Amino acid sequence: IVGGTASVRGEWPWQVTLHTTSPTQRHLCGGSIIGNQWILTAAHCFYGVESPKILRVYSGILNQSEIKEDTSFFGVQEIIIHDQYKMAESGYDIALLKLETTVNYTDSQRPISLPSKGDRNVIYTDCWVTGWGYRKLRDKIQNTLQKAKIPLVTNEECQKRYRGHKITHKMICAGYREGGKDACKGDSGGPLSCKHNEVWHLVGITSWGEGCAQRERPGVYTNVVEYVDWILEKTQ
Ligand SMILES: COC1=C(c2cc(Cl)ccc2C#N)CC(=O)N([C@@H](C[C@@H]2CCCCO2)C(=O)Nc2ccc(C(=O)O)cc2)C1
Repeated sequence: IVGGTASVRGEWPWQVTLHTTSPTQRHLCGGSIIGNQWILTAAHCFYGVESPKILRVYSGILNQSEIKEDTSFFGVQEIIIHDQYKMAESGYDIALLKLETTVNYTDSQRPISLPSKGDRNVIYTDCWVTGWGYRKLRDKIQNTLQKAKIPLVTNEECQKRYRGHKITHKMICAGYREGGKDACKGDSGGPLSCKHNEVWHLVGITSWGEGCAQRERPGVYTNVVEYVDWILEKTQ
């Protein structure tokens, strides 16, 4: 996250860190708890991942340095990548992880709602991107989960900034005209969370940008509302 601030324990309880276990153990991607055995994340995360055997999902994490040999995590039973996914910038950048056991909900780990039936035309004005990603394009994964408030931009504006790409209705963009706050490397798969009527909803999944926090270059997110039927079908 560029231009963000440190989060505190319990602030973003749906946020997880997905680790790979081989050839080293490290953060791969963010994700969001959406049900008792379900993480919503980005399909791009699994490039070159041979099987679910090498994944671990850690919930209730503020600092990556909390993760030690005795830290509890969830195994991954199944990776469900959208059938149409090919490349982040071409869309369909969505995946589910089915966990090997159920998450017990606590102050530090809880699900986030999807965008609700009846809210298709809600104007979201309180949206936050979170993650352990870089603070600028050339950096490293951060220890403490970061947050930044980012305004949504229209698809029409977003398409004007990315004339080499097809910005579809299945994407949503967010950024400041003069840049300075954005997702960056290591934030992908995590949430763009928007609060409406004091309820948080998972509006986006951090997907791609051509840079981080550049002027007139909004971040591009998977538009979760356009995948609710897919998510419900896959999760039962
Ligand atoms: C290209 O745009 C991407 C991001 C992005 C998103 C927004 Cl909204 C706005 C701008 C950007 C940008 N830059 C965010 C994002 O995290 N990715 C990802 C893409 C990769 C592809 C392989 C599988 C993991 O994900 C990524 O760069 N992740 C990564 C990189 C390095 C490390 C590390 O040093 O340990 C760990 C994770 C890319």
